[PDB]
Amino acid sequence: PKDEIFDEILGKEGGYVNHPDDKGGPTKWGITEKVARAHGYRGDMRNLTRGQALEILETDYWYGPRFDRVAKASPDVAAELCDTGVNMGPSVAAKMLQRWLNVFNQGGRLYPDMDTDGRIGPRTLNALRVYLEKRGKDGERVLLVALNCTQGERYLELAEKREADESFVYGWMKERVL
Amino acid sequence: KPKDEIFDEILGKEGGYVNHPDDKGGPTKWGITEKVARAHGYRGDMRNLTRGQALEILETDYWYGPRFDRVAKASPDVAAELCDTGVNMGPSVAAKMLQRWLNVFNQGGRLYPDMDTDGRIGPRTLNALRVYLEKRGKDGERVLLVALNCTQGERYLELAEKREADESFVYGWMKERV
Repeated sequence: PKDEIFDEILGKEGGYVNHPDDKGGPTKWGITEKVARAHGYRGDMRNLTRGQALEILETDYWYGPRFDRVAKASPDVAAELCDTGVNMGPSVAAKMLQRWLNVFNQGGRLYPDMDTDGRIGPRTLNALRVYLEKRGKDGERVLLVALNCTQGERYLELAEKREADESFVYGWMKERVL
Repeated sequence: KPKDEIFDEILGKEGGYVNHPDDKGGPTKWGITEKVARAHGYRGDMRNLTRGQALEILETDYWYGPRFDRVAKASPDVAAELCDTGVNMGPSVAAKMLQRWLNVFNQGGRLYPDMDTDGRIGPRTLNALRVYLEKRGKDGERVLLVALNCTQGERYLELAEKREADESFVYGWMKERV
C-alpha cells in the first residue's frame, strides 16, 4: 500500500525542472536539490535516479517516522499515517494517532495517556498493541474511521488557507464513500 | 438517523420528572427543563408536561428553528445529519460545518460565491446547497455527507479532550459509522 503511495508520488518520468538555487533549486522525481543533498546525494540533480529518490521518500515518510513498526501492529493504520504524512507532515499524522489512542484508552484503564509529541515511540507502539488486543478488529476499524475524520477536517482547513486544491479534497472524500 | 427517530430516542416512553434545585436545571421532564418549557410558552406544572408538548419543543429548537426542515427539502439525509449533530453540539455548530464544506466545494466561486460561515442557515446557504446538488448530483450528496462526518468526528475528539463528551460516546459514535 506504501509502495503504491510512493509509486504514485514518483511519476513514470523525472520531470527535471531547474528552479532558483534559493527557491527549491533544481527538482527531479519531486526531490529538491536541498532535500537530495541533505540525504547525501552529491551528483547533478539532472542525473538523480528514481531509486535514490524512492530511498529519500521511504526515509522521510515511512522509516524515519517509524510507520514500518506501526505496520507490524496494523498495516491499515500505518498506510493511513503514511498517506497523511506525505500530504500534511509525518509528525501531524503521528499526533492524530496519539490523540485518538488517548481518548480511546477508557480514562487510562487500557494504558495511561501518552504525550501527543508526534513521535512514534515505544509507548505509542505499546498503546496501539494493547488497544488492538482489547478492542480487536472492531477496534482497528473504529480507529481507521477516526483517523479519516481528523484527516478530512485538516484537508478542510488546508483548503480554506489555499494549501490544498478544492478538486483534491472533493476527490479524497469521493474515495471514502460507501 | 431520520428526524422522528432522533427525537423519539431522546424522548423516552416515560417523562421522569426529576426536581433539580434550578442550579443543575430541573424541575425536568421528557429531558425538558422548566426554563426551556416556559421559554416556549408552556404555563402548566412541569410534572404535567405532555410528551407532545416536549416533542413540539424539540422539533422547534433542533429542526424548524435552525431551518433543517428547509435543508430537508434539498436533501433529507443532510438535514438528518445536521439535526443529529445539532442535538449533541448545537444546531449552529452543525450549520457552520455545512457552510464551510459548501464554500470549499464551490470550485473557487464558480458554482456560487463563498457564504458567511456564521452558523445560521439563510436563503443563500439553501440556494448554495441546491446549486451544489444540481451540479454534482447524488454523488455530490454522498460526498457532502462523508465530509460532514469528518468535521463531526474531529469536533467529538476536541470535546472528549476537554472532557465535554464521554469517551464511550465517541467510540460508540465511530463504531455505528464503521
